[PDB]
Amino acid sequence: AASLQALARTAISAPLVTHLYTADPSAHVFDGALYIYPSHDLDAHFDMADYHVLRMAHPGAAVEDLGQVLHVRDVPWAQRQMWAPDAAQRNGKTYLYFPAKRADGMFQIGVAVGDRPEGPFVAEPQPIAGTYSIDPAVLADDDGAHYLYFGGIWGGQLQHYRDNAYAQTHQEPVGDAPALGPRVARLHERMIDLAEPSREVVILDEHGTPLRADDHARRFFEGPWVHQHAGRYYLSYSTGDTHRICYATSDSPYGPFTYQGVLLAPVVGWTTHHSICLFQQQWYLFYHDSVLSGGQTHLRSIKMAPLAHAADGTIATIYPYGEDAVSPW
Ligand SMILES: O[C@@H]1[C@@H](O)[C@H](O)OC[C@H]1O
Ligand SMILES: [Ca+2]
Repeated sequence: AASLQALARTAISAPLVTHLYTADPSAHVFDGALYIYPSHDLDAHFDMADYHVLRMAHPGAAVEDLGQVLHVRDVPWAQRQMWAPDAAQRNGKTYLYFPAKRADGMFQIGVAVGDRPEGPFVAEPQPIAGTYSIDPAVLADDDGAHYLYFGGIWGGQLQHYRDNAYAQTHQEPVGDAPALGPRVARLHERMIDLAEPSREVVILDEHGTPLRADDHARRFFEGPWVHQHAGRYYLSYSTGDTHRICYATSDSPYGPFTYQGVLLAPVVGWTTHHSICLFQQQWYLFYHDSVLSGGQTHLRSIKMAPLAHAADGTIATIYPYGEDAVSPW
């Protein structure tokens, strides 16, 4: 636990907050300010039960904790494990999208509605029909549509689904079979329903071939995020056991997306999760690691670092402890 100490010393970001553990940061600019919707790690395994909302009033501002806005006890369909959330706005309402586990052990995604971005949010009684697995991200397209992206394998259970239907004997593909991708569905105007069944998002390599299941350096693992820049859509995501946030580009929110490279090098703690958000004069990467907790994977803190799109559209790799650091993974 001294190799950990080198990384803390050269970390490029300090924890945005330290009075509670935070993870899975989803950043949005709502109503002139930056709101962050992270998960809330509890210091008792990932047994989170509630969400807070954080805010930066302006660039460089101190980070405000706007308090708890949703608890699993008010989510009647869910039993436990309030994981990586996201938010969207429409018609003056704010919607909090969140993955949670039913009593029978299956993850699904539910939504909660509020009249302000800081809530409080009133959760719908049933989960969103046609969703499953975890890690929602809702893209507010320039054209006025909203798209829901979701999925995570391993613990996230996506591997048990094909064409939106569960099977106990559905497993993660192996070898030369195409790796599973995240799901995408346009949202209905009423925002709490999908407008359509979800579709597979396909990630391609440099030769236009879907990433293979045995390509763990690049294949989708969990936590999709999409942002728009310079006329293209950027899909970014965690690769899980290779500990990277990678990204790919498409001219459509539906893909297919062509793999581009690594956006974030490995962080301390097993998981890595992020969002990418434009705030006034600067794009930022929001991410998390386990430095604050001394390396405990399930006790995380969110961070932010400035991100840069080059003229050719690529995004240079961000190294959370410096390019020189010995990677934690
Ligand atoms: O949603 C997150 C998930 O992607 C990860 O596997 O573990 C922590 C969760 O909050
Ligand atoms: Ca997310």
